[PDB]
Amino acid sequence: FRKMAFPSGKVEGCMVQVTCGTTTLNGLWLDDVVYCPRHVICTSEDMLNPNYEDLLIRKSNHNFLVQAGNVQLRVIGHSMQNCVLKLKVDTANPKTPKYKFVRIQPGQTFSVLACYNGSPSGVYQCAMRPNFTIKGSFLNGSCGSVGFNIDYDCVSFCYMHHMELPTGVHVGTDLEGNFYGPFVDRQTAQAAGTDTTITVNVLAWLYAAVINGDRWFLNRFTTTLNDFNLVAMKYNYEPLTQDHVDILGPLSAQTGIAVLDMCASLKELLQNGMNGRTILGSALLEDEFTPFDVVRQC
Amino acid sequence: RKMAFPSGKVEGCMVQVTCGTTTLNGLWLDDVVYCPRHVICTSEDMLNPNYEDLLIRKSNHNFLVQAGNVQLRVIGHSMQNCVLKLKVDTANPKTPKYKFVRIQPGQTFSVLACYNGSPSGVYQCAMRPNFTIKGSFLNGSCGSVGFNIDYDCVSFCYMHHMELPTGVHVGTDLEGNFYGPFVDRQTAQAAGTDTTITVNVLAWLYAAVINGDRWFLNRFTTTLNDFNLVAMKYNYEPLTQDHVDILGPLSAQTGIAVLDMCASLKELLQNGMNGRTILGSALLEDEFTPFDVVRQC
Ligand SMILES: CNC(=O)[C@H]1C[C@H](n2c(-c3cncc4ccccc34)nc3cccc(C(=O)N[C@@H](C)c4ccc5ccccc5c4)c32)C1
Ligand SMILES: CNC(=O)[C@H]1C[C@H](n2c(-c3cncc4ccccc34)nc3cccc(C(=O)N[C@@H](C)c4ccc5ccccc5c4)c32)C1
Repeated sequence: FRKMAFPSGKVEGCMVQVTCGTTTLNGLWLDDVVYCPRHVICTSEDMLNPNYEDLLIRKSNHNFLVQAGNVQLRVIGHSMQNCVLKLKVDTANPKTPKYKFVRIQPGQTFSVLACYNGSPSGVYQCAMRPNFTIKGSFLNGSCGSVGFNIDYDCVSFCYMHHMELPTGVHVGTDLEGNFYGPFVDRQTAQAAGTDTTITVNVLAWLYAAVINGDRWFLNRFTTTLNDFNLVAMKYNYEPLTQDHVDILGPLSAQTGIAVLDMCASLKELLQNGMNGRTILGSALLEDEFTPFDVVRQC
Repeated sequence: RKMAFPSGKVEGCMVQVTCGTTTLNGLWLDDVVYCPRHVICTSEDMLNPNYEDLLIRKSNHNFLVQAGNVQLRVIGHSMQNCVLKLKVDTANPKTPKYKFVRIQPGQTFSVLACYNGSPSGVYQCAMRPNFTIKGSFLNGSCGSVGFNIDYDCVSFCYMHHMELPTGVHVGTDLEGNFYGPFVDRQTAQAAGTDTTITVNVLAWLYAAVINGDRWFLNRFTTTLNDFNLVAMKYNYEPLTQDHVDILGPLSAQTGIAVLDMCASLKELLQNGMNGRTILGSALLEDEFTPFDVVRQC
């Protein structure tokens, strides 16, 4: 068991560099459109109360320098969609994969291709936190890097990176430019809400531990769904819904362990800790593997 | 984060190789496909295989190689060590700049896990001091490769051959030399006792201070010999002078001397973490090299 990302090649051939004035960041080149954060047009002095419509009307196509590897792309038009800028270019990307845009829910996971100056540096896995932030690894220059899944040769783009908050977590938009969570591309006092643990993912990971041969944390108890939730919330765990229970069904069938019986085991693990032991290499309960991820990998 | 190299340059080299009823993955570079030589073996062959004799009984047509939906005609075969080299009639147009390198225990690399010639996922792994890797691999993953990248050049370092009883994984370099005292034969084999990669734990503590985790720093310093005494005691690898120099940059970037950090690790080893965490971990992480920290940070 490992945090497995998707193979990044299909996304690597879409990464470009976008420069506007003194600002350079990453863009996503699909067909004849380059997508990037609309704050590329801002000078940081603009960031307290930016009027993006007023800022954008003053720009010409040639104010945007887009470079794909060694070749310059010619911008022939531009438009704003929510908080994403769409730069129409003269050339369509011949490496455009089969793709779609998907807005994900808190708890969903995806791979991130971290990029600087249009060139990929690394790939890793992470999750939409319940507070709509992601715990990424991003440095100055990484704005415009994207997150994606690739189930069955279709790239589903779900995240574009915009900002790092004071607590060091990361926020961005879907590829239609709508922010995840209550955040805005503006220098305001916005702070992440208190984060909670993604309960349905912890349960999926415990099922993965059972598949790989550990049973030490099981017990003879069960629980009602409401009693579990009353307990779980006292540990800042997210409520478990009947939807989550249904989604865990396949893992329950494979292991012979009823979902509410695994909930009874999680209750005891939160009460007892791990007693010097580890589960799948970890001394903490892991919440960034979804039920789908466990089935994919195991 | 545990960060892998972008895998695009390698994805274009993965193919499917079938021999008899056995299917696994191959690496297609120019006009040669590389794969584990045990592809030629049946279950009964593995009890005592004579690979030279088993290979002389195969012909080119016994090897079915498929690059996606396109069949590649094998025109020759040979063994190097434990790697089979299938010469094919078409050079891979997607061959990257590459080298075959052999890595040392403690070094890390990315694994592109592959089934039926099709890349499934990518993750970061380290070569343990006992020469195993703690990967995740299912039936069909043999022939998946490990690699590093430096400025356009892919350094291939690992090809997957086997899984041991404890669930860890063993393989060869791309010249077919096994990592560790392992053989591609059906016989009793087991992972040896493993140790913690000290220089990597120190690199990860430096990454922690770069990210604002400082609670484990203290006023104390130590010497190489004092520290290696406690390292021995806790099943850590000895720290050498080369390790201290390899941590040189991080020591300046952070302005914290290596022997100053060692005094922190000493205290973490002796008294534990006291309910606290470092970079989101309740354990001391040893699968990040000093280079890995520099590259990511
Ligand atoms: C408070 N900023 C933010 O967290 C945003 C802006 C930061 N950044 C990053 C970046 C992306 N990941 C993590 C980072 C960590 C440290 C420093 C920078 C980053 N890579 C960048 C590449 C180009 C430009 C910027 C940048 O700095 N742009 C300027 C005009 C700016 C200033 C204030 C902003 C406030 C709110 C929203 C957008 C704002 C934008 C970039 C991210
Ligand atoms: C002692 N096996 C091993 O650790 C590996 C060899 C196995 N495997 C894998 C594979 C690779 N990762 C993890 C696995 C976990 C469970 C099952 C299979 C795997 N994917 C395979 C794809 C094709 C063939 C085999 C296979 O099984 N081949 C047969 C001829 C075989 C039999 C005995 C062997 C003994 C020693 C070495 C190689 C041996 C090889 C494959 C198991």
